[PDB]
Amino acid sequence: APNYKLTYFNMRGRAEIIRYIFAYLDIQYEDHRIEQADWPEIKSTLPFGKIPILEVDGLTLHQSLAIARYLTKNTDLAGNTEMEQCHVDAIVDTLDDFMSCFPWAEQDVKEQMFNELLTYNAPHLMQDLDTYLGGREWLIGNSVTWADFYWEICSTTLLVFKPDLLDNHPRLVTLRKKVQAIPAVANWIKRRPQTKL
Amino acid sequence: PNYKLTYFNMRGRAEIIRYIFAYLDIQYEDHRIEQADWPEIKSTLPFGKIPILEVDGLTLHQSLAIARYLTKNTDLAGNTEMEQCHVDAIVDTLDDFMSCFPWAEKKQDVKEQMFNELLTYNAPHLMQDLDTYLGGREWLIGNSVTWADFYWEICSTTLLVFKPDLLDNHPRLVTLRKKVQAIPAVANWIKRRPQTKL
Ligand SMILES: Cc1cc2ccccc2c(-c2ccc(C(=O)NCCN3CCOCC3)cc2)n1
Ligand SMILES: Cc1cc2ccccc2c(-c2ccc(C(=O)NCCN3CCOCC3)cc2)n1
Ligand SMILES: N[C@@H](CCC(=O)N[C@@H](CS)C(=O)NCC(=O)O)C(=O)O
Ligand SMILES: N[C@@H](CCC(=O)N[C@@H](CS)C(=O)NCC(=O)O)C(=O)O
Ligand SMILES: [Mg+2]
Repeated sequence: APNYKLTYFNMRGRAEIIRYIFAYLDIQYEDHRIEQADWPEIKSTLPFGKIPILEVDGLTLHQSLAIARYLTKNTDLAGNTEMEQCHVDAIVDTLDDFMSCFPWAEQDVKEQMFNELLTYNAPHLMQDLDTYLGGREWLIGNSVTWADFYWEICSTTLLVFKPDLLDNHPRLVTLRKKVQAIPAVANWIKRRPQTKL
Repeated sequence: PNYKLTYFNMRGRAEIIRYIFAYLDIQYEDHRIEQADWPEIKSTLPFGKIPILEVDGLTLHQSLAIARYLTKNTDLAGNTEMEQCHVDAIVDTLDDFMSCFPWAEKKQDVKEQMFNELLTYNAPHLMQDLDTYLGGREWLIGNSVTWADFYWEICSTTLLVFKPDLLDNHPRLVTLRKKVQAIPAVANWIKRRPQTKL
């Protein structure tokens, strides 16, 4: 077991997928949460100047999904075949693309853009996901993968700004319930610092 | 496998897939659609986006998910599991930046404004970071070319159209482009491919 140190803000955000993975695999790690106020001099120290980063035995990794993928390699979270891994990867990038469209670090242009994405794109993404899932218990294959984790994670944040997101998609709510019922995840959820984002 | 790649008639987000097919000498249908046909095809797609790759009657989407799938167990994948993490990380950093550009913006003044801000204010910092990350090494990750090297060349070719002086202070990054373009399979694809601006 190597020594892990995750660095991010005190929020779920882009680090949370890494945090679910560690919790599910029961891998001990240091969950380092920096203060908004300290982000300047921290940022200048990093190779690509962004967080989260994951230090592994003195080697600094970056890019939340590159890290997530690395940590789930050779686990039951990866998806069984090379094809399934493609589906896991595609679903995760689809969710990530959409979340990336929101101007998180913007103030009056921010509200317009949020509503554009939540009123136009969101229902379309929801319908596409529901169709893609259709009937299966999990998003890829017959067991849980880190794509299901990411669905639960991204949808939790989207529901903050659009509470009715899933009112007409009970099958996508069922997937959220299934992720939250995993004892390791339920346990993390109750223990993690409560944040809006 | 019978492969059919569907995208616009441009390099764009499909080009990484095209480079991989060329390097591995794999046959595929390079299906290029017009804008006028786009409404009719869009409703058929899994998430309404292109590129998609059809494989023996099954549809894959997401260019980098597909790129990664195609390079699994080939020499374009990282040599180790951690190198594969470095490859993904570099690819996503490139894609992130490229994704900030409003490529589909129908208001040309807004588009041009956002393009100018990203190219003069943001691009130089990313070019510095990539150059520092490369250092004196031959390839971005490990001892040999990976699809991250392909994606650097693909993305920088497009960025150089709009900012020709992008790599003026980064000769080692320009040498990396030249090495990728010199790989025979890539060299011939650059000659074969339809000549488009983007
Ligand atoms: C679950 C998830 C997934 C995301 C995927 C792509 C992009 C952003 C994502 C986010 C996300 C990321 C960041 C924020 C977010 O609130 N960012 C602002 C950064 N703050 C730093 C401290 O000082 C104030 C500004 C909100 C949401 N969350
Ligand atoms: C190499 C590369 C990489 C990219 C990575 C992320 C996002 C966009 C990328 C692009 C890219 C993608 C799209 C465009 C682009 O020109 N998009 C416009 C889309 N259509 C408008 C209607 O007519 C048909 C074209 C330009 C560049 N290229
Ligand atoms: N795709 C990257 C994005 C990294 C990113 O842009 N993170 C934000 C925090 S949510 C950041 O560091 N932005 C602040 C800055 O650039 O200073 C990832 O998933 O890790
Ligand atoms: N991250 C995705 C992006 C897919 C995407 O947004 N592609 C664009 C074309 S470059 C698209 O389908 N947009 C047209 C539309 O939304 O109608 C990928 O790499 O495949
Ligand atoms: Mg991405």
